[PDB]
Amino acid sequence: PITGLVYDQRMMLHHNMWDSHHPELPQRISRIFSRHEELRLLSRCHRIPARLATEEELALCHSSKHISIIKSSEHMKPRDLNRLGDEYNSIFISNESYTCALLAAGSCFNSAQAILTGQVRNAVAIVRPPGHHAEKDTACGFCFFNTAALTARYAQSITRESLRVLIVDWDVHHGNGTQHIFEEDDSVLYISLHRYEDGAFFPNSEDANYDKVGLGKGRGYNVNIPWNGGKMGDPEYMAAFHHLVMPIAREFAPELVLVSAGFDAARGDPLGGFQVTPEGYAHLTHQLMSLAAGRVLIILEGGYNLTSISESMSMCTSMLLGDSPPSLDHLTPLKTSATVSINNVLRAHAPFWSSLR
Ligand SMILES: O=C(NO)c1ccc(CN(Cc2cccnc2)S(=O)(=O)c2ccsc2)cc1
Ligand SMILES: [K+]
Ligand SMILES: [Zn+2]
Repeated sequence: PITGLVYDQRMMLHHNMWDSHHPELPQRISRIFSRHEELRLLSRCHRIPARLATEEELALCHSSKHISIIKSSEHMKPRDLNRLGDEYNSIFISNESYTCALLAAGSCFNSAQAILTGQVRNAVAIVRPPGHHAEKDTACGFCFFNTAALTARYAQSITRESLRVLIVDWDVHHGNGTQHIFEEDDSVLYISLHRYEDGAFFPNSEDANYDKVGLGKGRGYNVNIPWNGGKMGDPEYMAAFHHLVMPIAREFAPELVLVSAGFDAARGDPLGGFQVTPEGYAHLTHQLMSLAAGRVLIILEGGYNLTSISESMSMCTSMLLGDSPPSLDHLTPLKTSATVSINNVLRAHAPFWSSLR
């Protein structure tokens, strides 16, 4: 049982020319990698080679216009980069951004390929810029191309088109791009937990509410677990996994699990306002490992406290390597509003998943 790891320092080259202290820092990935070395986890993993995605691979999920506009930024002058970035919601661009986004995606393709060909059982991808806010036709929220969505489609392209992929998105934000890309698809089950606040939390759309269950053949294959009015943490996430994520995932019976693993719900994050602990993330990882015969790929999304993300992701890797789940801190009673959220999702998805009845 081998665990793969992909990391390339050159993904640090994407940077904010106006604000060197912008939270989506180059050192997010080097810090996570360093913590893996410090804990002696890196040598326990097989290093998967990084590579650039191709334009044809980007077209699995993105329009030709979007690909061409982002590709063009590699040769843009600063004024062009600033103006282009300001056309999107929450994007900064440098001359290295396009190449870094390609590297994040291609690293994830190689990791999925290593899993699907039986070279490794599971894997972790320490990548930036993130992906889950990127839409077919636009960039958004620090994301240029939807790495996780592209990896699901890439996996299908090297296996069979109907390969069942589960994407679990535990970044504190709703993965609007991932939801939209797969909204009419039953081959990719999208499950997101996210701070919602009745639509007031970024990305500020009611598309993230529990009543969005999918469209067309995808009805039932989009599961939004939105949190309102409360500093959620381990008790709420464990309860959501027990009552919703795991029962639905088991019924779906995925052949590959991708984790959109943002660590911005972590205790200490400057943006998320939540308190999921590193041991909490470890328990979530260990639960997902019971699916798809253990074929799990953990993909870095957001997460902005360098210490928190480094501890949290490195513990997920420890779980993938087979280590025993660490003890959790005392779990307070579920916040009353988290009970309401879980029951609302249960009511919305009981029609589609017999395991919830
Ligand atoms: O991690 C992410 N996605 O997965 C992610 C994180 C941050 C943003 C942009 N921001 C808005 C925001 C507000 C409240 C909660 N979250 C996000 S912002 O940086 O704070 C900002 C501060 C002064 S202007 C803009 C976009 C995406
Ligand atoms: K779907
Ligand atoms: Zn996020």
